[PDB]
Amino acid sequence: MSDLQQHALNYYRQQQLPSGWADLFGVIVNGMMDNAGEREGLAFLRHIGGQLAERYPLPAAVTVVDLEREINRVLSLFHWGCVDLRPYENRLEIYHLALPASVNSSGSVRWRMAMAAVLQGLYSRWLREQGGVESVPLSCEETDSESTLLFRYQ
Amino acid sequence: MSDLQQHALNYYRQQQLPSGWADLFGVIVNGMMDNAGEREGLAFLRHIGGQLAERYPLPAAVTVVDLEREINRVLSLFHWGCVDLRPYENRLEIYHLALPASVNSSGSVRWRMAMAAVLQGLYSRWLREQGGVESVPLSCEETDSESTLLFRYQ
Amino acid sequence: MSDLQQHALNYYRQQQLPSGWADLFGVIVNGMMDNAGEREGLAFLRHIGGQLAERYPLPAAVTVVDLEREINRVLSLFHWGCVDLRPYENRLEIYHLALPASVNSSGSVRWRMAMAAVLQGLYSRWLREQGGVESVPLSCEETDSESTLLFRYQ
Amino acid sequence: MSDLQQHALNYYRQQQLPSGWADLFGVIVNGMMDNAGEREGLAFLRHIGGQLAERYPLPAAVTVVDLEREINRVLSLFHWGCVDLRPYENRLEIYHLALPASVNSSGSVRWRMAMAAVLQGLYSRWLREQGGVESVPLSCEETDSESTLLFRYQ
Repeated sequence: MSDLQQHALNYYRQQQLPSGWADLFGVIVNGMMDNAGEREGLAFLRHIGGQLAERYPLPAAVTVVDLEREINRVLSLFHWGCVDLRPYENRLEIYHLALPASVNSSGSVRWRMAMAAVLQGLYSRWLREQGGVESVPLSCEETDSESTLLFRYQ
Repeated sequence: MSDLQQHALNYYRQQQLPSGWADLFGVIVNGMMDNAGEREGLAFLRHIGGQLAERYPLPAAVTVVDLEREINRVLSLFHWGCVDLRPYENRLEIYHLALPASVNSSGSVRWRMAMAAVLQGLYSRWLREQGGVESVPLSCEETDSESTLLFRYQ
Repeated sequence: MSDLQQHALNYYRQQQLPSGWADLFGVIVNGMMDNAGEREGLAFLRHIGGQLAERYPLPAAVTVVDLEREINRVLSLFHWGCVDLRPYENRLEIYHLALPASVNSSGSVRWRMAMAAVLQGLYSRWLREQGGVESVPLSCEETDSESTLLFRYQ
Repeated sequence: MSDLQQHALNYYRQQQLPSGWADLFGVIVNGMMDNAGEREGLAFLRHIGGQLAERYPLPAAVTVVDLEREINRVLSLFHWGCVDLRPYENRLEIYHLALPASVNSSGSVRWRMAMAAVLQGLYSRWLREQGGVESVPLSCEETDSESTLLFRYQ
């Protein structure tokens, strides 16, 4: 690590979100969470994520590396970071890297929670349709770095 | 007119909205309008527009054309069309041109209404702060063309 | 027509070219045309267009509508306007619409000539590779509108 | 460091250059360097860099931090990395970070040399106009990291 690495990464993260639409989403989620509460907001955002997932159909793949390549292909259009797949004996581990940065210094955690909920719904629908098990959800998890999220599929 | 003009304008309007964020806003507004109703949805969207307007402060202008230039300067960053000012003896007409096109063939009117509400709130707050009258709202009006809106300030 | 149509089209054309790279290309072409002359500049730009065309391989199509769809798919990424195919008994007409606008008021014709040359080379290579005749070039032609070009394949 | 850092940085650098214009510049510089030689190509690239610098006038600053802020403001529009100023007793060091990545695996060094020349001309003109000394050029230097450059002003 060094100062130059910090400057480069900070500049890259700053150039990640486009003005106008992202701020509108931030205000919408802030207002809705202020109005209706936390649990209801999370459930609603998960439902919205599922509905958004329904619009984009992934082609039927056969191997996991096909899944990572296709998910990266779809996510590169939205500028929504990168994804890594790690298989295990009975688990699937989802690493999400380079999350869109927060837009307000006083509402970073709210934004992160909202984005995590939307992505959780998206991944849940995508994995359910491709041939997974419909009785198991995706568990969310924090990691030390701010710009990364962990997901577990059991 | 001609077919070439139609092709050019259609291609330009197609290249107007960025993928990902705009579709997310569309799903959010569709779900909220389906859930809470119409009047409450419009009121909430107007409030969101006001809050979004509060974030971007326009510099203090002195003439109407300066306001026109500043509003276009702010709107060119969002790709939210163009604006024209027409003053009168006691009225002010706001022409909004090249609105972001609809994303779904079955929800064009819903999208138009939502975008009109958000823009109405935005213009209301912007005009109120700069030195207008706080007891008069902005009246909305449709025009023959689908991509244009008329606003009246009395 | 109307004033509103002019405002909308002008704003759309203004939002067509990204800053930095396009201005760099403009300075490149102005300097090279000033240095080496006209005929050599056109020949060099045609060669560059062919070389650029070699990098992007269009999939093997079978009908003309497939060709226009593929060309539109490729050009939508560069923001290089739109293309229309018109077949005849022994001719093929290429209509190019919504050309990237000029960047300097004093060098509009130079920019248009350069862009026409590079597009002529690009289309020449694509049409030659897909199964056309290698002994016939693409003839350029000006049309009344400044933002449109005609190409003839005999 | 870790694998995740490499994935994030690689994805960010991949999303740095827009298609079409950048490839056109790459082909132009490759052809010109193949045709006219090395020294002449570098001289012409420096000249066009100065010409491009002439188009964008920096406001008259009074301190070095104003200069870094203004140069970053200008460069953020082109997506041309970031700049750091380090003053010394009689020297000035220009750190350029997050350079636009190479587009071809077989021409990375050619692209680096061309981009370095263009940036050298740009910085030379910019520093000359603002009140520097006209008899001293900017010396270029490479650093261990591929995506960073050092410039010396004596």
